[PDB]
Amino acid sequence: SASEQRVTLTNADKVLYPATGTTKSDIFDYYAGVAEVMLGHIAGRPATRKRWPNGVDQPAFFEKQLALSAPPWLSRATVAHRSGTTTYPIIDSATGLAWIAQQAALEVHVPQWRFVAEPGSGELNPGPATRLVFDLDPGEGVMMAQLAEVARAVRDLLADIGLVTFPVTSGSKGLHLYTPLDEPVSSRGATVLAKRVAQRLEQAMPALVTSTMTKSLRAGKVFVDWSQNSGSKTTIAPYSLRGRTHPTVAAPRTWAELDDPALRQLSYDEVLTRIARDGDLLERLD
Repeated sequence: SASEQRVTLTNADKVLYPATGTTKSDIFDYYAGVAEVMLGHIAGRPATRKRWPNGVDQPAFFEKQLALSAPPWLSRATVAHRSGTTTYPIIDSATGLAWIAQQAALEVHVPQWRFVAEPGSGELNPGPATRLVFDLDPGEGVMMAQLAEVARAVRDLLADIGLVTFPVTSGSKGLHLYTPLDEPVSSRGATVLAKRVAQRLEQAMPALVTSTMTKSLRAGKVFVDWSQNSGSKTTIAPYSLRGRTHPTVAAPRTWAELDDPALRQLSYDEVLTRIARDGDLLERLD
């Protein structure tokens, strides 16, 4: 079969997280374990990689274009940006995630739009936003209860327009909130909508929330970042590992989980246990 997808893991024993001894083999098994739940949320999207060839204590790089050296069987599609054109991989199979692991691409980042097959030729072109994302970034001195209250407030504003919101702890510091769209809208449109939500929240709790980056207004506030809805921006994918000291994950959570004052980021091993018990908390997102 000319279309047969195969990935060979090399250097299985290579440690990619020196703090914890987490190896390429660990990562390979992790992305295998999460494939079923992860794929639905990255399907149809251009996948930006961040790679750490010798692990998180060695230099890393983002990669967007799909190199010719990559497997020919990977799906791919082209985006025409201001300074040229970029052809990205679309990860849409378990073996694709095996390639991500083999690449030491600890991080997978995707935008909030999907490629759509053009009526005539079937050629893939960027289509509408399918969901909104908000990145809630806690400023200096902001506690969990404040960040949670701000998340619940975003959720409540969205609920007023009959939208449902899903939280995902970023694995870093952020809390991301995703909301699937009832009706399709351009990324430009999605960004205007998300901005309106953020500014409305800022009006409602200006002591606790900001909708702008302005850095002297950041302390003591949650920055409700609406800017990642831009079509040219990309956001860490749910279930992606993070290239951080520990192998934490962009982990879906329940709303009740956010009410825990001891809320913390989850490790890859915990995410696997959670999937086995509860399945995908983001089932309804995509």
